Amino acid sequence: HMALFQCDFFSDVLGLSTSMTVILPQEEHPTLFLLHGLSDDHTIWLRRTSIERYVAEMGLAVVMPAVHRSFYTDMAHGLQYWTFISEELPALARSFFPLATAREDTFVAGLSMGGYGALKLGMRHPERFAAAASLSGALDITFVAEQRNIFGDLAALPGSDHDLFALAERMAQSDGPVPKLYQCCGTEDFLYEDNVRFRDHVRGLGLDFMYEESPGEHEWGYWDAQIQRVLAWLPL
Amino acid sequence: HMALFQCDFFSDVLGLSTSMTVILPQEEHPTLFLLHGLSDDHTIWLRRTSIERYVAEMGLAVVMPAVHRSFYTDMAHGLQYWTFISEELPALARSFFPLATAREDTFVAGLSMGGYGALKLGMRHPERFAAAASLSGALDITVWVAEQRNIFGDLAALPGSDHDLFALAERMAQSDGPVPKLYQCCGTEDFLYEDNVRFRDHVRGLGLDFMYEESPGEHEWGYWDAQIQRVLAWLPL
Amino acid sequence: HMALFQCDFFSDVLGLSTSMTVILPQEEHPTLFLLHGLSDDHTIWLRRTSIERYVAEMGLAVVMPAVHRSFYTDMAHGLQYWTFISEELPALARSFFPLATAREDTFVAGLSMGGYGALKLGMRHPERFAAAASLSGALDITVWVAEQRNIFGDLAALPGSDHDLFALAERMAQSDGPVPKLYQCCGTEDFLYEDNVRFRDHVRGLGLDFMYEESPGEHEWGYWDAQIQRVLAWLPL
Amino acid sequence: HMALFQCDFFSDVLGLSTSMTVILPQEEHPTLFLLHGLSDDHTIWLRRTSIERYVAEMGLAVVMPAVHRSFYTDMAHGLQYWTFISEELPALARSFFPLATAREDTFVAGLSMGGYGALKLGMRHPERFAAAASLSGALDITFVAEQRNIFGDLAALPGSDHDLFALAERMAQSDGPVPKLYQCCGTEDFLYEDNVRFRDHVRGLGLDFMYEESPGEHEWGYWDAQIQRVLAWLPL
Repeated sequence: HMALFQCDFFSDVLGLSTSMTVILPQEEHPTLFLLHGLSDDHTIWLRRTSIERYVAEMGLAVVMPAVHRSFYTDMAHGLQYWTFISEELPALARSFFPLATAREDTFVAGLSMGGYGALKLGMRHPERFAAAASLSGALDITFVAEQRNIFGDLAALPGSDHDLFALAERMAQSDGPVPKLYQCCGTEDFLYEDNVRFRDHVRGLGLDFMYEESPGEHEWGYWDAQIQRVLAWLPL
Repeated sequence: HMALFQCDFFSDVLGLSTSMTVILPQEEHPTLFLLHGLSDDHTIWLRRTSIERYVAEMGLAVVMPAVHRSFYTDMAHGLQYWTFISEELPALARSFFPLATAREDTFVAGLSMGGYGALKLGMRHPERFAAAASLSGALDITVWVAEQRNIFGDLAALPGSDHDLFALAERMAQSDGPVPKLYQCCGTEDFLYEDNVRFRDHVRGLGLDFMYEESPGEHEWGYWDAQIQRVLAWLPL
Repeated sequence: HMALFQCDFFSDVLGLSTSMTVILPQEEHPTLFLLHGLSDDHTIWLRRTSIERYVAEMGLAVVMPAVHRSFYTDMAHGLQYWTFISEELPALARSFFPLATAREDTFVAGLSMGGYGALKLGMRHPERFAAAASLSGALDITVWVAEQRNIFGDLAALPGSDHDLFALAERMAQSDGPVPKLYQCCGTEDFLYEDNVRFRDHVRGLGLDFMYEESPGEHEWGYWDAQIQRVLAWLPL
Repeated sequence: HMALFQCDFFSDVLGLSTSMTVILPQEEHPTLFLLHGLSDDHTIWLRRTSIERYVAEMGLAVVMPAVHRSFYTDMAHGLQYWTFISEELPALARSFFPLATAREDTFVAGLSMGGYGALKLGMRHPERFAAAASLSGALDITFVAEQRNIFGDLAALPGSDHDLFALAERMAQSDGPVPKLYQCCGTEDFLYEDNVRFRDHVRGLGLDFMYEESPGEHEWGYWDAQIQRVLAWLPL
């Protein structure tokens, strides 16, 4: 059985009462941090997929937080959602629940915006994640007012620590352990062309990298199917 | 977009504070009452299937209540879960939410125990349901024995009783009044498969029109996640 | 009995899936929109007070939404939380639940940030609210500085603007149209006490009829739990 | 800050998916198991009192489970709610959350039916609880169909292991550590006379026992006030 937790807690980093959904195996569980997309909250994975069922025999906890429309970024005009997602949230989840801390037992995945977030986490903090997966990700954040609120000076984005293309090259230069990477996209997604460009870039860097594509749009039926393939791929 | 409601309310019939999950289309919606199985609560359909996504374009509300381990029965030793499910619960849902009341806009479906409950509702109150569907249903109800006695009372009196779907089907076969659209499915490896085949053969021999489907499967949520999509397409919506 | 609803719904104005808590009397209910403070969400009123009990005999619904750290403002750098709170949210609540629309049956109240929001609603839309109440409100809005800029834009342009409750009060004092019942309270040890005294003196000098109350207290929920009972008794219900 | 958890989990003892509400201090917390009354569920304490606020500075976790209309009893015709509340539930809560196991850090309290339940737990398992409190308790369960479903043969109740009057005498004969006991009741409660009888009985047994009464009915305003006094009395 999986136990389901709707958690209403305080974030000191955000200065905000907020929520997350956690599923735990019932008797230091390896943990998948599962990130939502643009306009989503912490409830969408549970509602629009059968994620709880898919993990049921894996001995795997899943943590599903909320980051509003932040692109997992410490916003130029907004709250500190990167510091939240990369530092405070995992700490809070580990303080509440019997979750692993070891890199080998820690994974991250997300769709769209959360695919960007997952790869950013894996590549900025390779020492914290064994695997990072993007589903139909917004993988090129280079460039309107909302984007400026998130990133600030848009012209400063290429080559920055926000730029997954540059982050991938930096991670590939590490000599320490780095996460395995997974990327998928539906071939009719508006983000498909960005995905192809990222794939062609990241696959030449000597990384442990898996790409998949098939018919699909920016749509939950596609992610319900694909998340099962991500789960099978996790180095659990 | 569908709006999701976790509802904590009081049941006068049960004398108990309890809960249900409701999903509503966002702008008198036709409503599917979607019943849980044995050991489940009002959260299982949302958790183990993508039901909210499956209904998203249908203009269909879904009401998922809890009845504990009652088999949708006014228990001989327990609470009045049949009066709750058949009378109070739909009234409460309609009082809270912009839900239809008309027979033509009212449907019920369930797995296991809830498949029994759905067909019981459809055959006891055919005037209230346009359609009733059972998925891997516990369709023959004739520590575990003690629990059955708590639910049904004298077990020897069950055959032919108003609890017995086989008897209810005989009533329906002779009815001149409204008969709901009726659906039955089961996985061929389910422990309840034999009971399902016996119920199917019974209703078919009576002339009672059912859509019957079977395919490989056990008593598990992968099968119901797939099958509920077929039930949704089949609803006379 | 009151029924409790945790509602997860989509806001088109915000472009965001979000949540609210609603309590409904169990059988077009008059409705109190009850606003949270700075750093709070839609759950705090239920958790830190006995609001559900306090309204239980009033035939009054309560809607408790979330606006993050927005000060109920269409942010210069952020989302449109004023259009959300003043337009979309009441519409959504009324679409989901059997809530009144009439001015005479519509009230708003809030603490801190939400007291500012309540009085902003009452004074910008006096035709929509029979009453507006502020509890320990942040009634003068003229890292923290950067956040204020994200909310309000050019801070130097705030005095006299449509964000400025002092200016809105001047409009109301000259209005021939409907004016809501208005309430203001604050604990005498609250950091916001001085701002509250300045707002009180301003509106009193204008002739704008407020019930004003003060007593020992800080910016904390014990005080609001006590004071919300007085606000409830004061509502023109 | 307190973090709030709505927990939907499976009970093997009950054979049932069920729920509880838990509040945790935010950074082995001592834990108060806080029991609901007749017709209540696991949500009523949070809704009708300010319990979360009252415990906010205490370093105290609160666990609020659901037992339906069972009187915290392994029912003669029903489910095993005593085995659930006394064995499975605390184990599950301790498996999910960072809660203490030590007797010295474990307390129980409840209103009505849950006051009966709390004292039954304290007196049947003195080795597990440092303190047990009843608020407007249904403290005399001696004797309709529902009562028979709960207790079975009603004539067998006097002197039984269901009978708090007898349990109190048995606990007072223990030589090992036993919980401090608290009892209160509103003077206009229908249960007042039963409470006076229990008080007069239990206060002559050499126990650590505190009684309080004041005007009140079987009503949440009274319990909102009284639970604060219980919290101050806990040997925390």
